[PDB]
Amino acid sequence: HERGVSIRRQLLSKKLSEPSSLQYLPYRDYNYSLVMGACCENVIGYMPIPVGVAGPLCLDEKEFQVPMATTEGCLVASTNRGCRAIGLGGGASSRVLADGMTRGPVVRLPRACDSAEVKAWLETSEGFAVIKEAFDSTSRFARLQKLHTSIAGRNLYIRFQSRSGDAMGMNMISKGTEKALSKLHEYFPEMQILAVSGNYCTDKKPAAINWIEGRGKSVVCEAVIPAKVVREVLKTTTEAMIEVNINKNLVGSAMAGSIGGYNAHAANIVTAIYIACGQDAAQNVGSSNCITLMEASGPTNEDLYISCTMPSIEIGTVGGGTNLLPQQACLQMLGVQGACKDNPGENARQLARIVCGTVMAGELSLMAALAA
Amino acid sequence: HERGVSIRRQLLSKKLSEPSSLQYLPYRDYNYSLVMGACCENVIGYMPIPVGVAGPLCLDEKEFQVPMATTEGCLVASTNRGCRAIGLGGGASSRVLADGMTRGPVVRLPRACDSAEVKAWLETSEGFAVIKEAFDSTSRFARLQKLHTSIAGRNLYIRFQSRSGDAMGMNMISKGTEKALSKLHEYFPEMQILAVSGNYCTDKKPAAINWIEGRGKSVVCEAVIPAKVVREVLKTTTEAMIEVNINKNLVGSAMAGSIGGYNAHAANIVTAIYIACGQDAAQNVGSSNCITLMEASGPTNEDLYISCTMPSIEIGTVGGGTNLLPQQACLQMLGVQGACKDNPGENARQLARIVCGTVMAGELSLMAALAAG
Amino acid sequence: EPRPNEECLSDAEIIQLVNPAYKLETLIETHERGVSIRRQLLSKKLSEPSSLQYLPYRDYNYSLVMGACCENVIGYMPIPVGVAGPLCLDEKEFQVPMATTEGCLVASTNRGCRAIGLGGGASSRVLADGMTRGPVVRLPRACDSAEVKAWLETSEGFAVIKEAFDSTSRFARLQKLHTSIAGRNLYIRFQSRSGDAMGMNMISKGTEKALSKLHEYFPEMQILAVSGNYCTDKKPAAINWIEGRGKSVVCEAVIPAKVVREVLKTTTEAMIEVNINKNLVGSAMAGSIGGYNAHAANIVTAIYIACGQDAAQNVGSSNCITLMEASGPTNEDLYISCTMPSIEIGTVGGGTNLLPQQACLQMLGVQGACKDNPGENARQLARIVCGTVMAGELSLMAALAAGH
Amino acid sequence: RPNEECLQIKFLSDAEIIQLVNAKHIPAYKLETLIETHERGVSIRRQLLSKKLSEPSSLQYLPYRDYNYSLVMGACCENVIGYMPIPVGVAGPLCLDEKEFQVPMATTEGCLVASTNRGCRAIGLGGGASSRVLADGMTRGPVVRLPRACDSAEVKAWLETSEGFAVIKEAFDSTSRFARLQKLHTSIAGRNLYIRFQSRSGDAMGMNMISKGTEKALSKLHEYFPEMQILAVSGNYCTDKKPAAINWIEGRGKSVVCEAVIPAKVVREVLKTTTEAMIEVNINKNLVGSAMAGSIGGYNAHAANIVTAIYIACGQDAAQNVGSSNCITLMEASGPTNEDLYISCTMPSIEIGTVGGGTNLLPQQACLQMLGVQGACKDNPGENARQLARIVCGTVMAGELSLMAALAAG
Ligand SMILES: CC[C@@H](C)C(=O)O[C@H]1CCC=C2C=C[C@H](C)[C@H](CC[C@@H](O)C[C@@H](O)CC(=O)O)[C@H]21
Ligand SMILES: CC[C@H](C)C(=O)O[C@H]1CCC=C2C=C[C@H](C)[C@H](CC[C@@H](O)C[C@@H](O)CC(=O)O)[C@H]21
Ligand SMILES: CC[C@H](C)C(=O)O[C@H]1CCC=C2C=C[C@H](C)[C@H](CC[C@@H](O)C[C@@H](O)CC(=O)O)[C@H]21
Ligand SMILES: CC[C@H](C)C(=O)O[C@H]1CCC=C2C=C[C@H](C)[C@H](CC[C@@H](O)C[C@@H](O)CC(=O)O)[C@H]21
Ligand SMILES: Nc1ncnc2c1ncn2[C@@H]1O[C@H](COP(=O)(O)OP(=O)(O)O)[C@@H](O)[C@H]1O
Ligand SMILES: Nc1ncnc2c1ncn2[C@@H]1O[C@H](COP(=O)(O)OP(=O)(O)O)[C@@H](O)[C@H]1O
Repeated sequence: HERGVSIRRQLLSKKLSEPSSLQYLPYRDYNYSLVMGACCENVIGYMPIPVGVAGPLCLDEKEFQVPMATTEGCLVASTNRGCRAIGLGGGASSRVLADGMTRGPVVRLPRACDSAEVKAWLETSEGFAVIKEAFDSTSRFARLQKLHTSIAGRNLYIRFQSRSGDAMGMNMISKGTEKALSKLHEYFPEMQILAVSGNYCTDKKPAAINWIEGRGKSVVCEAVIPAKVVREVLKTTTEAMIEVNINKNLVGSAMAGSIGGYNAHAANIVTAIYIACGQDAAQNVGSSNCITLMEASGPTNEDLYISCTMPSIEIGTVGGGTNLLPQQACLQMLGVQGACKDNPGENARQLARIVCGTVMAGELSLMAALAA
Repeated sequence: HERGVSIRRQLLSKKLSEPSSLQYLPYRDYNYSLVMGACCENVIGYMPIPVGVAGPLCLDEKEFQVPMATTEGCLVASTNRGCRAIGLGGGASSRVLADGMTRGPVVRLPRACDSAEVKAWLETSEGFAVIKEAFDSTSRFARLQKLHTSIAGRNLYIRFQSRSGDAMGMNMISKGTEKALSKLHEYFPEMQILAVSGNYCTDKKPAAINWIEGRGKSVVCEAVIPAKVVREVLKTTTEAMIEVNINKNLVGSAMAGSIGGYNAHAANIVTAIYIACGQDAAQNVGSSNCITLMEASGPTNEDLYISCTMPSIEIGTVGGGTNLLPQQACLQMLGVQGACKDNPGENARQLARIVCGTVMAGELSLMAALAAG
Repeated sequence: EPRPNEECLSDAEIIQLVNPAYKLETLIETHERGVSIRRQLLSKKLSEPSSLQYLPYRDYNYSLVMGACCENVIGYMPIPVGVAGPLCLDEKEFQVPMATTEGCLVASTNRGCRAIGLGGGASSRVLADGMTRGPVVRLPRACDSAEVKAWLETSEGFAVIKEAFDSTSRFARLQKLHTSIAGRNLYIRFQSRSGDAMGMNMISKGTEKALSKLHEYFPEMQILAVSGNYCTDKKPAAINWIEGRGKSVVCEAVIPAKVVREVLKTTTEAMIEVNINKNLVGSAMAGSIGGYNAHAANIVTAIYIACGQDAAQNVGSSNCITLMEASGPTNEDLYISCTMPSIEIGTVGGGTNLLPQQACLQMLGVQGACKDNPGENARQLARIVCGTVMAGELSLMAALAAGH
Repeated sequence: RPNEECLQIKFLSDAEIIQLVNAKHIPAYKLETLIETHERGVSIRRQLLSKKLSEPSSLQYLPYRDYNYSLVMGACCENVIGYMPIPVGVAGPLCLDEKEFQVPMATTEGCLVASTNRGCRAIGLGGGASSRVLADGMTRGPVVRLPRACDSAEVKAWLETSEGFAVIKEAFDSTSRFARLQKLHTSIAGRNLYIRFQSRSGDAMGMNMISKGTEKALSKLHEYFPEMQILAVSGNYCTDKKPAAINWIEGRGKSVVCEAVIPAKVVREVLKTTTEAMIEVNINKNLVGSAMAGSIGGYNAHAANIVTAIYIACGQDAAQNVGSSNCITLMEASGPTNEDLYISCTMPSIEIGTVGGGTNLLPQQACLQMLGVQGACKDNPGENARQLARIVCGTVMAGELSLMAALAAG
């Protein structure tokens, strides 16, 4: 494998204006067996991304050391300060509210009257039952939970929402969708399948549907930071924090015309954790959706109550980049690497809770720096 | 020193539920001098991301070999197929339509009548001059182009837009914003500066303002793919490609309630190039905004015309992750590493054009795969 | 002539005596007199005392208005009503009343109807039906609101809620619950049928009973507002576009090439190019959610005002995506469809209780309740609205394409 | 008389004219051109329509007599069969910018006027409200296409040069003494170019004037770029009568802000609640709730109710309530003990006018006169329309206050 990468590098070198540029791009002593035929093509090396650690993050009575891969200065230090504030506040609590990856194909019928007939059929328990039967027959973990349909004339967009064990689930859900569509075509032979993804999923593009209905894991996290911790650790006050949160995260985002971006920098934390843990970094587009809320709490309204709600965290602990060793090391640091053998899907849910809690730590710290 | 990283890892390991977790996380023989105190803190190692190459991408009469860092199978191969189709079609053309990073702080006055007065003041050629003077004094490259202000009662949101040479510009623009706001405060002492970023920028969150007014570089790219190339390379037809594009990228995205997501997978290409080239990957949120259009072209309407328009590519070739050697290697592969001394900003603009062109190659290929069945 | 107050009648005497204004009917002889007295009192307060000379008020039936549709009444505003049709829809022919002050709107809609008629008519289908109300409640902690969401998601939890909700009316039938969390806040979207009524009052009453029941199981729950903007009523919202509100309807027709050329004065190809670049691409560039159409709001508003609907509901009722494509053997005929997911409409209650508005509803054959099939009149009216919108879209798009 | 002898085409009976129409000799819509009296044409159309209805007497209660159709015909409506009376109520006085207004509201929604009236009372007892017009400019957003994206990029660069803009501005402004092309916002989508023209329009809402200026400006632009194709005078980039982020962010028509402080005592006595309760409802409903619903511009309780009622009463285009209703309502604890209520309403896109369209009808002018803004402001062109926009924003704030208080009360 290594020799093949060396040769490809040599061939590529002939096509560059600055062939000496490759000298600083590492490639030696790396496990390419796990990469080939699976994670990347035309490999010429690897890009090292610095990994820092923030923690301990006291979440649901457990302590986590969160790995973060980034090239942005202050991010890890800031997130670490947020964790500290949460720890001194007795820790954070989280809950997974929903779980289901989606795929939203588009099909078309000769007339809108026909597509309406198909939608009505898909809404009967009998129609759902046969579609679920076809969808689920593709893999052990593919378990269809619900369907959401929407028509545009003779076009019909069908959003399939399904469980997928500990996997992020796109390949699995796509395979299930394809067989369900084949089955639907048997019931409606005049139906033309236009695209397995008609952007109704919605995958890797901002979309109100993900914000409102959720995609992947929907999670909520919360904590109460004592007034003394707000002053001594965050170097500010509860009142200033609340004023910034409302006018930045709520009013500011509204003025900017944001759908799902009611937070300070959830995307920084999501991206850093995703890269470190072998997730699909491009999914930061929808996985970053977040609304951050803050209120005065306690005896004299001097304590800070904070919560972060993320309805569409697209994540997994098996498959894709999580198959690589360095990435598995970071997943193991968190205790969620691979399949949860006793209860499939539990490692992915735990990782989603960790992401939401670290986002909250990051929000706390940046808002405090903005307020101060 | 590297021994610092080794000790941190050792201390860290005793706190883990599986103390051998760190075994496969590499850390040795990496230049931490450029990382320490600049790109990351509490360093325990590095995460290798596979880098593949797609090309040549025939763009504006030049040929590029595009590095892509990803763990997603088929992405590089697919993008490479798109490049091939474009090359056989005579190449692609691109134009940078606008350039300016932004920062949108929020300030507040005692009353809305007062904030309305500040808005009117900032809209006069005189008021703007004073602000522009304070802003531009922070840097040679920081040149304020304009202001867009919005009121929500007594709150005033002010969007500062400025060029920044070849740097992405966040730090530069933020520093200029702070000096400009301090000057503004001299004229309106009752003004309270609530936050240097009031989410009106908008940075790293989806926002209609970035889609409509742009942020960073706004770029358009286009190409015509011959009917023979569509059939032989993309394995489909122009008519099928157009039908999928309209019903997926336009109608589908509209049904999903998308603002800026009128494309197939621009985010895949943007993220892969960003990680390879030392950009801020979290900026994929807004940098991925894209509308992909396709239509029939030629004598018999059998050729495929395609265009991708990206109004908010946040990118740079100097500063941040671009200071690291491996990342500079990828920037050098493209011929855009560092500052362009004779024409400040030209390297960053060229990188933005390359990103838009590679996104178009990726769109072509995925749409063909969707259409082909 | 006005004699002392203790002795007090004439207009001057009542006015002299007054100096509530809004309580004039509960004091004066008839309805028209209370209004007349209200106008005289008001005139004194105007920089221009004779402002009201041309605001009509006489010979109007205020009995149905007082304490039901409007307060502090000083008269009525006449809105011209025109008719467009026949609209050939689902093998029936409709004469559609349109109340507007916008020139060319009725004439243009009438031309669209003509093109549809010559094309063999239009077909429509009601895809969903259910008015909503989205209150916001709060628990002490997010962990508690998460528990409430889960309980509401159980078949037994939803059962008790539905029973309480359904107990408020015979027409009130809870179809589903969409719950959304924001920290310790819980937004609950109740969706239910409501016979032929638009349903706002009915659904609000049912929501109040349902929340009271929910409070029995979760005493720490604080009901913040019966409407937490999650409905969403009278504000643009992605939730209405994606999940629907009121009636979701689709309509379609095929216009022959000859009709496109001779009636619409354009070509199928030009019509399609304008539709894609205006209604799809243009709306996307403007950052629209639900506004993928040319002027659905013009038609919706005109029909609403004529038929006694809540005109303010045009905000969400106007959501529409208009699609056009080539059809037929030669591929030169024009296929058009309009999809409107959130038409908020009714044929009983509110403004539909007034006689002039009932006249327009009767013109369409949908006035009042449908005793044999509850909800059928409201569904028919929704189909008529969608079909008239399509007629209007056809005509405006043709004008834009041909430069008229 | 037979159809033939009826070749006298006020000398024919309604029955004879109806016979001609049924025999296909006359199109029903052209009735006004043949009949020498507007109300008679309305009368005949009603009779023709009756015979087409499943219920022939359904028009009995639709009024049509004694209405001035001369101002309507060939201007405001076609195929007229009568008029629809909408009840008009009054809310006030609205104490705004040291003036007192009696606001007419046309509606069929119970409690609306009473509620708005209560909000006005709270504002009055609080010392009144203040407002400011932040921007003014109607828009039109056509879409044109060039052969290639490289060409559309060139046209965009050209329009951005001071000299390229001057030429376009000259052509645009030549259509009216009230037209003043303030700015151009251009957006590219491949080879398509969307150009948003923005200009003042005196006291008119301005759609007609701005569309005429745009048509002239594009013709001029075509002289410089003959390869350019004008696809549609409106490419939905305006944006007119459809929800759109562009109107929310850049404004359309008049952008206005209004504010007031309601004393704790007034919140209790008039609104029957507390400042704390009202703030909790406002944040969780108008900000958080609207965010959860995926709203762009709908950060308010019921601005659309007030906008629609005033629009119908004053002869505005009611269909424009779609974008004119955009509003963000903010409430904040004010005062020595955080018990007084600060409130503000910001509406960036109020599309309104006091001349032209429905404002040409007499009953509508009566309502505009009640407010003191009817017609053109001779002394300061545009001032009447700006004053009406301020009144709308202030009445919306009164309505928001009252509904939020009712929601907070239970
Ligand atoms: C308890 C309030 C709700 C449920 C309601 O029925 O109050 C009605 C009846 C009693 C008092 C009222 C006062 C002011 C308003 C005109 C209001 C109806 C407003 C309605 O037309 C729009 C809302 O639905 C928008 C929202 O808040 O989502 C009206
Ligand atoms: C607006 C943030 C200010 C001006 C800034 O430069 O702070 C930097 C330098 C000093 C301290 C910091 C602490 C925490 C963060 C990692 C922060 C950078 C955050 C940035 O990556 C995203 C924001 O721009 C989003 C926003 O608030 O709009 C970072
Ligand atoms: C979505 C298409 C199908 C189902 C799929 O899995 O094809 C995979 C495997 C085979 C070939 C491929 C070629 C090009 C792409 C990199 C593609 C995966 C793209 C994915 O990362 C984002 C899409 O889901 C976006 C969308 O279309 O909504 C990839
Ligand atoms: C938009 C076309 C131009 C500028 C215009 O004035 O045509 C007028 C006059 C001549 C013919 C017409 C035919 C049909 C319509 C009722 C139209 C006015 C439509 C207007 O009320 C909303 C549009 O502006 C929405 C849009 O297309 O963006 C009307
Ligand atoms: N706990 C688990 N959850 C999900 N998939 C699992 C698990 N354990 C093993 N697998 C397997 O791994 C695969 C899922 O990964 P992958 O093929 O990359 O698809 P996806 O894109 O859905 O993650 C399936 O073949 C499945 O059988
Ligand atoms: N029917 C109505 N018409 C107009 N305004 C009303 C009406 N009812 C109430 N209001 C408004 O509400 C305010 C007080 O209402 P409320 O507290 O219910 O007492 P009351 O019974 O005296 O109206 C009044 O000052 C008025 O502005």
